[PDB]
Amino acid sequence: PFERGRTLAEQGDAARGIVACAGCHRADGGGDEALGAARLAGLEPAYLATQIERFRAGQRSHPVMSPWAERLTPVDIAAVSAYYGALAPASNARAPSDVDAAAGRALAETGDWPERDLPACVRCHGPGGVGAGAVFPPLAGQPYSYLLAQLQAWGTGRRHGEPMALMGAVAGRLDADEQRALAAYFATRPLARAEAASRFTPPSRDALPEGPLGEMVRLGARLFRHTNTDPRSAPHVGNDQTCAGCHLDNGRRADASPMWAAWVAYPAYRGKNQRVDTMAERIQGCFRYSMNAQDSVSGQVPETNGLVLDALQSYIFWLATGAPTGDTAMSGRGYPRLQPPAEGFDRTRGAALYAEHCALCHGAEGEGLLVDGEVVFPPLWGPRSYNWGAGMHRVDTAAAFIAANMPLLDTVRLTPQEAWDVAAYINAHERPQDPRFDGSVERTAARFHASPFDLYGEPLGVDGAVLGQGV
Amino acid sequence: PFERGRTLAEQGDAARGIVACAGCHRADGGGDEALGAARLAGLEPAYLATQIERFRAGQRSHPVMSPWAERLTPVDIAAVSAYYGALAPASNARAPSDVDAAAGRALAETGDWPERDLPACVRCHGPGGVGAGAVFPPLAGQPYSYLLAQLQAWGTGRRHGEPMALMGAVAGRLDADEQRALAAYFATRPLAAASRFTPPSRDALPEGPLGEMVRLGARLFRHTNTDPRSAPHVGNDQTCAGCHLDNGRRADASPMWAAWVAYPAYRGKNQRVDTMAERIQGCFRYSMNAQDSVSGQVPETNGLVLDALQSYIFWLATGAPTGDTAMSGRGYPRLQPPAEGFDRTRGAALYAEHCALCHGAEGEGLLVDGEVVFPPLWGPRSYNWGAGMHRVDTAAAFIAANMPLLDTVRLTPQEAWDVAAYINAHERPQDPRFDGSVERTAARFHASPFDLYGEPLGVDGAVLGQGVA
Ligand code: HEC
Ligand code: HEC
Ligand code: HEC
Ligand code: HEC
Ligand code: HEC
Ligand code: HEC
Ligand code: HEC
Ligand code: HEC
Ligand SMILES: [Cl-]
Ligand SMILES: [Cl-]
Ligand SMILES: [Cl-]
Ligand SMILES: [Cl-]
Ligand SMILES: [Cl-]
Ligand SMILES: [Cl-]
Ligand SMILES: [Cl-]
Ligand SMILES: [Cl-]
Ligand SMILES: [Cl-]
Ligand SMILES: [Cl-]
Ligand SMILES: [Cl-]
Repeated sequence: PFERGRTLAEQGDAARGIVACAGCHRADGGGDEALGAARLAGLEPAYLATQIERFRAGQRSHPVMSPWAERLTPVDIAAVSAYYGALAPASNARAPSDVDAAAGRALAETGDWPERDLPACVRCHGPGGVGAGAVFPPLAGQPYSYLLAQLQAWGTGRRHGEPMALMGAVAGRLDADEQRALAAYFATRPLARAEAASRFTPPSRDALPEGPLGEMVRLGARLFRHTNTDPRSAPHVGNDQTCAGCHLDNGRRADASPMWAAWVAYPAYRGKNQRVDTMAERIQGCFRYSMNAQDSVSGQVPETNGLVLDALQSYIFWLATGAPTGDTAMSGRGYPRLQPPAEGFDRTRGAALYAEHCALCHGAEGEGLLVDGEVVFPPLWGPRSYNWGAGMHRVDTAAAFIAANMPLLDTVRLTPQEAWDVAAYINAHERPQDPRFDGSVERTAARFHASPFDLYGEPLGVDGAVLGQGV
Repeated sequence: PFERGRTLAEQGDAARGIVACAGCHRADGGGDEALGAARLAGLEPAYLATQIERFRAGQRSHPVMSPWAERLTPVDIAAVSAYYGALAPASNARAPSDVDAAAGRALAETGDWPERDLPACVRCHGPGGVGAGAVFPPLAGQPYSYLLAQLQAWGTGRRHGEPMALMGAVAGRLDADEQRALAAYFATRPLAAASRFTPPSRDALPEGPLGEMVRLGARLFRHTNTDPRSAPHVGNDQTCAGCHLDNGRRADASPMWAAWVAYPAYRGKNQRVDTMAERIQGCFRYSMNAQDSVSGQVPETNGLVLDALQSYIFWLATGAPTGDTAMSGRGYPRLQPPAEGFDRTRGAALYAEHCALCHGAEGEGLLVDGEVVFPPLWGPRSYNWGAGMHRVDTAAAFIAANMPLLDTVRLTPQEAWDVAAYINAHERPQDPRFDGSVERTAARFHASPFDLYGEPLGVDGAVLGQGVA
């Protein structure tokens, strides 16, 4: 299959009237700026084949490429897909000198949640745009002309068919200048409104504090976003999660437990441990439960006067600039609470919904996706998810998160009841044991999980075994 | 001695024309409400004698008592003072039923700094008004009639002569209703503004368990050295409230509300970003000298003491905007450095004039039943050599704005510089950063023009920074 692919890429098949693919995509698979021919080298074979079939189906049209896509046989398609997927990545990109690639960095890496509900390109396209599996292709090293053409296509409807209409929604929220900057930005990578709602605005990401405090704010922002991979916090993280995955826009997003609403609210009484909690104590709670620190290398939450807690507290403090001390009800805090359903919650409808609207990113078995060790799509159950003591294991809490925040891009927004059903499906799977586990599921259940929205201990596992055994 | 005093108290002296003192002050020395006769039992003999001489001088006048004071000889005065000071405390006080003693609790125990720059009565008269040495007499158990007459006398000029005219300034700031309430309050105790942030009133505590923590932090702040929870981490005779006046509420006396919103922060003193908890542990390390405490350690950072103090500081800061590092009132007002330097000899004069009355001739301060009334300013029970207050600029900024306690006197900046240099040119507990050499420790941690550690400005010009061993 690599042999048919090679001969089609390098020489074509004169008999069948098929030109060499390298005539336009070049010998290294690196693309061509002048023709707007894509990079093919190293792309996921399933993606290449899907794109050839998109051309054939009319979801994509290009006067140059569509005819070569129609002349392929199915066996030819699979061969060239495997050939280009086996190549070493390569790029023959060259961005224009008249376009400021730095102007795209903001959207590429942090998006625009506040004005456009728009995630960063890298939130789906992987770190630095190297791709995130077969669904989500790389942008890094694709020629400028090719990237800009696709964005122009989706923004006008001359390209469609992708899952959940995701790129139509993205392209629809960009202006022409941003399209050029984003294309130049990703073409030059290496291959390896609150006022009108009366809501708080955190400081711009350019406005860091001066001097050493600013360096710590930056570190706290990176520990928040890369909790599981940074050498300082990783030894205290026992799963494949980051703070940013449940606190969207790196802690800035109203209705996704923004950190600015939390800073001014602690110290506070918390019924979960029957105790008043500082911000540090709270952050250590998150390491204990959402980051599963017991299964970390260190086995422990981070030291309370160490650099990790100091940076995280500095970052959170900074996001809260201007907010009124002691306001425990800032608009945007936490997740919007839902009315509990009169008629319960149905994990079977939930599994249908999850397959429809979530599995694309989070996986058919909740396994999530990691790229070069970074969390792209968090695992939602199993041994690399949050553990049974984490707040997100509750049905009401996760339902409120989901209804307001998932799917990531708001082409779809679930009803409360749909959110309740999907939340009950997700949180009825095993995940790491409660750190408060006593040895007995019933006992641990009666002391720490005695709520109608907590399925720990209920007989909903495999062949009706009780939930709450771990992995 | 005590024997002449007794027979003067119990029988008088027929010959010299002296009636028995117990006829009005009673046998137990507890006073008498009907006569307005004072409690004498347990008062400091120096105070009793000073008062008798006040009558003789005309600084005090009362037609009932003045004649018995003029009939005493110097030997007699010393004798009766000795007898009444050796007696067990006692009181025959009985306050009116038509006067609400709780209306005095506020002024008695927390003052009115914000509107009248007026300290609590116990700030000078000791815990629960039981007295603070010879200068400061007890109010507890004094008859209502007696206390109110004295407060009325000072308010009209029928009593004077007390040091720095302190009680004339105090009584001048009370209305008649408050005078009755305070007298009722102390007779019934046992014998053992605009453009600036406003913290919450002391009645407006939070609901539930946070409120109990805020309460606790307020008392650790006020009683740091005696409370069982914080005392094991305090190695000197200090409290937070002593340098952070009005228990952390007073603008220009490093209020806590301006600090809550300023941390985390880079601090040049340790080259690092410090949380509020880390900042507070530093205060234990230096201002409270935790090294010479029982535990030898500062309080644990997620322990009860730190949690309570941070809850209290948080509460005081209600409403303040996060991240405002320049709230008006923060810290102490910075002084322009003197082109004339600072003169410890000038300073020692001023200290004897305006400070020793309370802080002691030798800076020793005063304690009553373990509570800090007047902090030691040097010696083994003061802040140590790493504490901010040991710096001349910092202490001068505190003094110029806040001492003497009551604003009948306010030093000029140059005076504040001079007194600060005198105070901070005395020995005190060693820097916790001491590395074995005074010269090295001075070069690494005290190389500033406003720091005298290491310089030869001590007793007979000895190098400062040797500690108290
Ligand atoms: C942030 C503004 C961006 C930019 C500049 C791009 N994307 Fe996406 N993208 C997504 C999916 C599912 C696809 C595959 C579509 C299909 O199957 O046909 C894409 C593809 C692209 C391309 C085309 C790449 C190619 O090889 O042709 C380009 C140029 C592109 N994207 C730019 C999904 C998402 C998201 C999921 C919610 C988010 C966010 C983005 N993309 C963000 C961006
Ligand atoms: C020039 C005449 C070309 C020849 C010969 C081939 N391709 Fe091509 N291809 C070309 C252009 C100009 C483009 C961009 C089209 C657009 O919509 O802008 C393409 C695109 C592809 C893609 C999609 C890439 C992606 O990132 O999604 C694939 C998978 C692709 N081409 C495969 C391909 C194969 C297998 C060829 C030989 C059979 C081939 N192309 C020839 C221009 C030209
Ligand atoms: C999902 C698995 C999460 C991950 C990973 C992290 N957090 Fe979290 N956090 C989460 C929820 C569902 C809630 C609210 C409900 C509850 O009772 O737990 C929180 C709350 C916080 C807070 C307090 C917010 C407030 O009171 O307004 C803080 C300060 C917080 N979380 C910090 C935090 C950090 C620093 C994380 C990475 C170490 C982190 N969280 C991960 C869900 C999840
Ligand atoms: C890709 C386009 C996604 C789809 C479709 C859905 N989710 Fe998602 N989710 C996605 C990302 C990138 C993240 C992390 C956010 C970040 O900034 O890094 C998430 C996060 C969650 C979480 C938080 C739990 C955790 O352990 O991190 C939950 C509970 C979650 N998502 C649920 C969820 C459901 C139920 C969906 C279908 C309705 C769904 N997601 C769609 C990316 C995508
Ligand atoms: C009734 C005729 C009395 C006799 C006999 C003595 N004292 Fe007296 N004393 C009396 C009154 C009504 C007052 C209050 C005067 C005022 O200005 O309000 C006093 C006051 C004193 C004081 C001052 C106490 C203080 O707390 O400052 C002292 C020290 C005192 N009296 C001592 C004293 C002695 C030693 C006596 C025997 C020689 C004596 N008093 C007799 C009423 C009467
Ligand atoms: C320090 C600035 C003081 C504050 C604050 C208060 N008082 Fe005071 N008081 C002070 C001194 C130095 C003296 C001694 C007077 C003397 O002649 O030496 C006093 C005395 C009193 C007395 C007289 C007691 C007696 O036995 O005669 C009373 C009744 C008194 N003080 C009341 C009082 C009240 C109610 C205060 C709070 C409002 C208060 N004092 C504060 C110094 C200081
Ligand atoms: C004098 C001997 C002090 C004692 C006892 C305590 N503190 Fe202190 N503190 C003191 C000084 C001179 C300063 C610096 C002020 C300046 O203008 O330079 C401080 C500072 C603090 C701060 C930071 C305030 C801010 O940044 O605005 C806090 C939070 C603080 N101090 C708390 C504190 C506590 C809780 C104490 C009892 C445990 C305490 N201090 C004692 C002087 C003295
Ligand atoms: C009694 C009337 C006082 C006079 C006169 C002076 N001071 Fe004072 N001082 C007094 C009290 C009760 C306190 C503690 C306040 C509290 O609310 O508990 C203080 C505090 C100081 C401090 C803080 C230092 C510390 O180690 O705690 C300093 C540096 C200080 N005072 C200096 C000072 C000087 C220089 C004075 C003469 C100008 C002076 N004080 C007069 C009570 C009294
Ligand atoms: Cl994002
Ligand atoms: Cl990939
Ligand atoms: Cl058009
Ligand atoms: Cl569109
Ligand atoms: Cl940043
Ligand atoms: Cl695991
Ligand atoms: Cl485990
Ligand atoms: Cl009288
Ligand atoms: Cl006071
Ligand atoms: Cl209080
Ligand atoms: Cl108080």
